[PDB]
Formats: sequence, C-alpha cells, structure tokens
Amino acid sequence: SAIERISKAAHLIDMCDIIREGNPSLRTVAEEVTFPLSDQEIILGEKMMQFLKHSQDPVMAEKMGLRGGVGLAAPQLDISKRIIAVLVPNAYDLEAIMYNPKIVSHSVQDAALGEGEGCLSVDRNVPGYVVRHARVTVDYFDKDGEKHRIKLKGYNSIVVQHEIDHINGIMFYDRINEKDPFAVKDGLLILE
Ligand SMILES: O=CN(O)CCOc1cccc(C(=O)c2ccccc2)c1
Ligand code: NI
Repeated sequence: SAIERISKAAHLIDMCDIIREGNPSLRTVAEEVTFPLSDQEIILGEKMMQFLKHSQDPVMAEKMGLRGGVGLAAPQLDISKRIIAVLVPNAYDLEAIMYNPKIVSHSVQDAALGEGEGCLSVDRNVPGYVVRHARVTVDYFDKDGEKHRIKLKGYNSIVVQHEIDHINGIMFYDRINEKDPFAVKDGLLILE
C-alpha cells in the first residue's frame, strides 16, 4: 500500500514516490476522505508538506535529488484521496494541508502565469498559458475536521487550482490553448 509505506515514521517522500504521466491514477477522480481522519491520513498530509519544505531547501533538495515544488496532491503519490499540500514562498505566502478542498466561488476574470506551469509528474516542458480562474474561494478541512473558507488571488490562486486539478484528474496542459498556446483572450490576466 502506497499510503502504508509512505506514512511509516522513517519514510521520507522523494521523487521515487511520485508517479508520472501514463499512470492511470493521475487521470482518476480522487475519493473524498471521511472524518474523523485516520492517523495515516494525517501523517500523509504532514509527509507531503515535509516534502515541499525539503524540495525548497537547497541542500536538502540536492541531497534527495528533489525537484522544487510549491504544491503536491496525494494522487501524485498514487494515493487516490482528496488531500493536497501547498507551500508558496513570499516566510510563506501560503502554507496549508487541505482535506477535501473545493472551489465554491470563482471570478469571471481568468489568470495565467506569464512563465507557464510545470508538474512533478511531468518530465518535460510544455509551453503555453495555463488558463485558470483569477480568484477563487476555497473550502477545505484541516486535520481536526475544522472547516476553513479562504479567498485566494495571484500566485496562491494558481497553485491551489493546480493541486485541486490533480484530485479531479486534470493536468495543467489540459488548460493551455491548443491553437495558440500564448493567446491572450479578453478577460485573461497574465501574471508576472
Ligand atoms: O502538483 C504539484 N506539482 O506538480 C508541483 C508544482 O505545482 C505548481 C502549481 C502551480 C504553478 C506551478 C508552476 O509551474 C510555477 C510557474 C511559475 C512560477 C512558479 C511556479 C507549479
Ligand atoms: Ni502538478
């Protein structure tokens, strides 16, 4: 069991735990977690966040051969559960382990990072503007089953949507304009 070996106290998540394109799991819709959470589900969220911090540490990332990341979703670890971790640097602009996250409202205005996007499960560069909602209101539960409702914009908004896409089986390039990858449509805000 992926969640079983990953949640072992001694286990450190690394690139070898992250599945890549082709693996059906990344295109499957993740199952919601029930409350109360099991100890493994709590530990998993903590392991995921630990990985993000390790991936953002020069020495640590080097040692473990880690790709820098600002977010991670359980499906990427071959665990089909609606659990995601986000860690956006400013200490941190956003630090959160989210259970059953859901977008409950979104702006009509769209947004896209001017540099495009990349994915830990994608070993290649896919240029283009990843079209997302500029702003989103997200509901999620923390490890204690406490509900949170937050509003995100700018970079944080993009990052959370990218991870939520993973628990719904969507990849970043699925939102890039096939015709013109760098086309600027009315209402699209380019971030940079
Ligand atoms: O699912 C998780 N991953 O694949 C890890 C990466 O997650 C994310 C989430 C949102 C954006 C990106 C980027 O590619 C990026 C673009 C410009 C500036 C900074 C970041 C990566
Ligand atoms: Ni990704």
